[PDB]
Amino acid sequence: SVPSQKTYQGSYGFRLGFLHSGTAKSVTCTYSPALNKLFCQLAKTCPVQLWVDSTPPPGTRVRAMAIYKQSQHMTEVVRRCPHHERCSDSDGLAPPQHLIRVEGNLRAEYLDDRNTFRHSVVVPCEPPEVGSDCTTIHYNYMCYSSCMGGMNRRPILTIITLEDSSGNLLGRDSFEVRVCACPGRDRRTEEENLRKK
Ligand SMILES: CCCOc1cc(C(=O)O)c(O)c(I)c1-n1cccc1
Ligand SMILES: [Zn+2]
Repeated sequence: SVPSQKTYQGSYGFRLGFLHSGTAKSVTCTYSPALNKLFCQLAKTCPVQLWVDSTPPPGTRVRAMAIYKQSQHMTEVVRRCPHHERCSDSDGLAPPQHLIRVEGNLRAEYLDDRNTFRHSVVVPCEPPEVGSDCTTIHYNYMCYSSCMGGMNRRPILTIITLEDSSGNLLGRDSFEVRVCACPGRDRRTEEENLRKK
């Protein structure tokens, strides 16, 4: 099986937002709207905004899951490579096999699906802080796209789903991710490739 990636705002008008970090050599996380693609360094903070048009009910949650973007790999579970799963960099909550972690939220829950074996991380929805119009989740990606025996240079998508208390779908959005040493340079390169095409 393969999780759906269809964008779905749903009844609450759910969608993602990203900061405008630029493409300087020093940038650690940067989002390309033209590519719908996040470029980030290993284990660095990736701020992802959640936006809604109306308030979802108490108990609504936000889940993140990675899948391979290419159809011929979509049924393979995205996991950390044989090196990183053994490097003992745990935060005490994320299983060492999980690619995606949530940073700084003790209510994050990590799921190994008993039927699909896919990994995901889910947090309770919290309303924006006073003076803010959206809520931000801080994600970390714990392997490079190039890691041998893991992603092995294959592109991935992150699927973000808004779910009710039973796990039923309320909204969905997604973005491609490249985890790399120089996200600013790679974003510039890929945007230029797109322009040349
Ligand atoms: C279910 C708890 C409340 O959830 C929200 C409420 C509001 C609001 O304006 O009332 C909001 O703007 C957002 I963004 C969320 N939200 C947090 C994560 C996903 C959606
Ligand atoms: Zn790795």
